[PDB]
Amino acid sequence: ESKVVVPAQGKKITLQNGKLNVPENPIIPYIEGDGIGVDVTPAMLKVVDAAVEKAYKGERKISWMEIYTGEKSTQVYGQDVWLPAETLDLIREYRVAIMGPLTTPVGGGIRSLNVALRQELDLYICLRPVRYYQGTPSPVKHPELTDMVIFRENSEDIYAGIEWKADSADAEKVIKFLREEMGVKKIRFPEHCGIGIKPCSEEGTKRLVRAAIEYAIANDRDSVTLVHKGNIMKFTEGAFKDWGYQLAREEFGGELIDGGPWLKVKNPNTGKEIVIKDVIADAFLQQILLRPAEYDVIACMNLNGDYISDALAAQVGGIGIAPGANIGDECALFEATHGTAPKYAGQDKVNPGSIILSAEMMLRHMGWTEAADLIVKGMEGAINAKTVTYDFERLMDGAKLLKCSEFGDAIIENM
Amino acid sequence: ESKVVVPAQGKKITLQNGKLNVPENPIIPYIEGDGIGVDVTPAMLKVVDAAVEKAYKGERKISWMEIYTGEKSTQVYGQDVWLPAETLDLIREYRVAIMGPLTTPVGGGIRSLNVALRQELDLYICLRPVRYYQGTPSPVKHPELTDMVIFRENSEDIYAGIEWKADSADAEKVIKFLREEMGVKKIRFPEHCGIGIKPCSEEGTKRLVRAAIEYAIANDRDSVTLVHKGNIMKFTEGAFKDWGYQLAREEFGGELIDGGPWLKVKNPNTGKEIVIKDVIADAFLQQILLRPAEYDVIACMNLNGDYISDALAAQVGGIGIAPGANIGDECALFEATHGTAPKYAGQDKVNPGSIILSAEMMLRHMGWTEAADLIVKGMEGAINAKTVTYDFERLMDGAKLLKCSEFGDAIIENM
Ligand SMILES: Nc1ncnc2c1ncn2[C@@H]1O[C@H](COP(=O)(O)O)[C@@H](O)[C@H]1OP(=O)(O)O
Ligand SMILES: Nc1ncnc2c1ncn2[C@@H]1O[C@H](COP(=O)(O)O)[C@@H](O)[C@H]1OP(=O)(O)O
Ligand SMILES: NC(=O)c1ccc[n+]([C@@H]2O[C@H](COP(=O)(O)O)[C@@H](O)[C@H]2O)c1
Ligand SMILES: NC(=O)c1ccc[n+]([C@@H]2O[C@H](COP(=O)(O)O)[C@@H](O)[C@H]2O)c1
Ligand SMILES: [Mg+2]
Ligand SMILES: [Mg+2]
Repeated sequence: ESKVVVPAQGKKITLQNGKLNVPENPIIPYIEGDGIGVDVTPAMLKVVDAAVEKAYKGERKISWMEIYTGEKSTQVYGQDVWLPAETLDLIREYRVAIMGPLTTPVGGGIRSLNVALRQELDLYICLRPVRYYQGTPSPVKHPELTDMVIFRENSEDIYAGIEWKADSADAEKVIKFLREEMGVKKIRFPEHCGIGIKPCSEEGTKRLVRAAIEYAIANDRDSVTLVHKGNIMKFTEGAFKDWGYQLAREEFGGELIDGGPWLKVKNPNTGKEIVIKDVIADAFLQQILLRPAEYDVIACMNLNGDYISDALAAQVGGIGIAPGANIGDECALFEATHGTAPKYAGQDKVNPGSIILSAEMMLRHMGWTEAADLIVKGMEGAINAKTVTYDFERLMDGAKLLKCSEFGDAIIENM
Repeated sequence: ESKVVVPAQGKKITLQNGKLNVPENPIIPYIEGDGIGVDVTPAMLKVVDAAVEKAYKGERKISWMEIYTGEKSTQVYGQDVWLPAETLDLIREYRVAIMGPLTTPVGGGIRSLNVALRQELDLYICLRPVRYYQGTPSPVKHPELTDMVIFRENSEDIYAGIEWKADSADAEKVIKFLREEMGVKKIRFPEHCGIGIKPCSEEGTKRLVRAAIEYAIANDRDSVTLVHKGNIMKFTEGAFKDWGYQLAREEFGGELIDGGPWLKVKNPNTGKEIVIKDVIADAFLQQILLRPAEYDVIACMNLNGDYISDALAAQVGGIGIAPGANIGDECALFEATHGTAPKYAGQDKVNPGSIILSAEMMLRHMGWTEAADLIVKGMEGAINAKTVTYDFERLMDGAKLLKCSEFGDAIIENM
C-alpha cells in the first residue's frame, strides 16, 4: 500500500503543447535524500516557501508531497525497495520534482539510483549551470570569469550500463564474437578482461544539442561549444560533434564562419550571432581554467559532462553549492549534486546551497521567475555578508559561522 | 631504401635483466616532429648536448640519429608513409628515443600516430610528471602545492580503437548480436547508433599499477591514488581499482589502514609508509584543485589519464612545458606533449620547455641523472629570471621576451 499522501489542498501541474501549465497551488513531489538530506532539504523547503510567499504575496503556494527513493525508501516500503515503481509514476504524473542526495547500496549489484531515475524517466538533459557568487572562496585567481551552462547528455554513452565481468561466461562470449565474427584484433589482453559498450546515436545526440541551442537562444547566450574526444572515438564522440554541427545547420540556419569549422547561428529574437564551436575534451579541461571567458553553453556526452560539471564547480568554489536539473520532455527532476556526507548527517552543519539553487532552477522551470530571482538575490547577499556554513567559513577570514538551518535563514534575510 | 643514417661514431644501448646498459656514446633516435617541431627540436638537441657536456666533462656524448613519422615521413619516404615500419624497428632496437609533436592526417581514416606508436611498441605506461616551476604564471592561487606523477595506462581502454559507424553494416551486426544474443535492453536508440568497445584486463591493469608502485618506492613518494569511475563502469574502471588494490596486497605487502579501503605499503628502502587509496574520477578533478597537496603518484586508465594530465598541466601554468614519456618493457619514447601549432611553425617563437623536460626524463631514464639535474636547474633559473618565451611573457609583468632558440640558451646559461 502506498505511503505517499497526496496533499488535500493543491493541484497537479499539467503539460500542453510542450508548455507547462502551473496552477497557483502546485503539488511538488520531493525526495528528502539520505545522509545530509535530512539537513539540507528542510532548509530548502523553508527558503523556497519564503521566496514564493514574498514574490507573489500569498497568491501562490507549493503543496509539498514527500515521495521516496534510497535508504529512506527501504525504511518506508520495506527491505529491497530502493526505488519504488510509485516514485517513477508520481514524478511523471506531477511533472516537476526535487531531490536531496541519494544512497545507492554496494554489494547488492544495483546501479546508481540517480542514473536509474534519469534513464527510467528519460530525463535526457542533465542541466548544470556554473557561475560565481562574489565572496565565495575559490582556488583560482579569477573565478568571476566563469559563467557557463552545461548540457550533459543523460540517456546514453557508457552510462548505458552495458558491461560484463572479467572471466564471466558472458564476457568470454562477447570477446569471442568480437575476435571471431567481427575480426577484432585490437584487444591487447583478451583473457581476464572486462568489456563495456559505448553507444551514441543520432537521435540521442540531436535532442540534447537541440535543447542546448534553444537555451542559448532563449537566454541570449554567446556560444555553444561541443566538447568531445572525437579524434580517438570517431564513431561515438566524433559522431556527437558532427551531428551537433549538422543539427545547427539544418534546424537553426547555422552558417560557416570563415573557413570553418565554427558556425554562426542568428538569434531569431535578438539578432545576436551565436557561435557554434568545438573543443577536444582534454584541451577543454585546460581551457576552462585558462580562458574561461571564451565559453558559455556547453554540449557534451554523459561521461564528459560528469567530469566537466565537477571541474567547473570546483574552480568557482562551488563544490557544495552546484545546482543541477534532469530534464526530459514529460517531466523534470531537480537535484542536490553533492553526496550524502553521512559523517555530518543530522548535525545541521553542511551547506544547503546546492539543493537551494537547484530549487531556484525548479522555480524558473515553472515560470516562477520572480521567486527564483529572490533566491539568487538572497544567496548573493548571504555570501557577500560572509554569513556562511563551515565549508566556506574555514576558507575565509572574518566570516560568521552559520549552521545549515541558519544559512537558510540568512538567504531569506537577504531577499 | 632506408633514408636513416646510422651515426658512424656511437653505440647501441642494450637491455639485460630489465636493466639498461648505456654506453658513453649512445645512439639516440629522434623524430623532429611536425609544425613547431622544427623550432623546439633543435632547441632540445642543443640544451641536451650542453647538459651532457657539462655533467660528464666530455666523456659522454649522444649520437643523435634522425628517424621519421608524421608529415615529414611522407616527404622522405613517399606518399602514404606516415609511420614507416623502420621507425618501429629502430625505436625497439635502440631502446630510447624522443619525438616532437606529430601531425595525424584527417579524411584518410587513419588513427592518432601518437597512439599508434604507443600501441605498436607496447609502451603501456604513459608517464606524465606535473610539478610547478617557481615564477611560472598560473591561473590558480597555489600552484606550488602540485607535485604529482601520472601513470596513465597506455595499451587498452576505449583507446583500443574498436568501434563502428552509425548505420554501417558492422554496427547493425554488433547491435543485433547485443540485443538478440546478449539480451541487451539498455541501448536507448539502437538505430543510427555508433558503438564503441571498452576493454580492461587484469594483466593490463596490474602491469601499469605495478610500475606506479615501484616508482613510488624508488622515488620515496607518499602515496599512489587509483582514479576511476568504477561506480558506473563496474567491470572496467571498477575492476581496475580492485585489481590495483589486489596487486598492492599480493606483491607489495599492502595492509588495511583502519577499516579500509586504503592500504599502507612499506617502502622496503626507507621504511616510509606509502598510502594506496582511490578517488572517483569526477571528484578527483575537483580534488586536484582543492587539495592538491594530498596527492602524489596517480594510477589510472587511458582516457582518464589523458584528461588528468591535461588538467594538471594547465593549473601549474604548464600547458606548453609538460613533459611526457611512453615506457614499455623493451623500449621507451619520450615526447613533446603539446600539438604542432602550425601557425607559428618556423618562427622560432614557441616554448621548447615541454620537449626539453621530456629530454630531462629521457636522460634520467638512461641513468644520466647529473645531466638531467642540470636541465632542471637550468629550467628553474631561466623561468625565475623572467627570461621566457611569448606564452609566459604575455601573462607576466617585467619579463624579457625570448625567442624559442633564445630560451634554450637561457636554460644553458642557468646550468
Ligand atoms: N553541502 C555540502 N557542504 C559542505 N561540504 C560538502 C557538502 N556536500 C559534500 N561535501 C563534502 O563532501 C564530503 C562528502 O562526500 P560524499 O557524500 O561524496 O561521500 C564531505 O566530507 C564534505 O567535505 P569535508 O568532509 O572535507 O568537509
Ligand atoms: N610549446 C608551446 N608554447 C606556447 N604555446 C603553445 C605550445 N604548444 C601549444 N601551444 C598553444 O596551443 C596552440 C596549438 O594548438 P594545437 O597544436 O593543439 O592545434 C597554439 O595556438 C598555442 O596557443 P596560442 O595560439 O593561444 O598562443
Ligand atoms: N572560424 C573558425 O572556424 C575558427 C575561429 C577561431 C578558432 N577556430 C579553431 O581554433 C583552433 C585555432 O584557431 P586560431 O585561428 O584562433 O588559432 C583551430 O583548431 C580552429 O578549429 C576556428
Ligand atoms: N583509512 C581509510 O581507508 C581512509 C582514510 C581516510 C579517508 N578515506 C576515504 O575518504 C572518504 C571519507 O574519508 P573521511 O573519514 O576522511 O571523511 C571515504 O570514502 C573513505 O573511503 C579512507
Ligand atoms: Mg558526477
Ligand atoms: Mg591528451
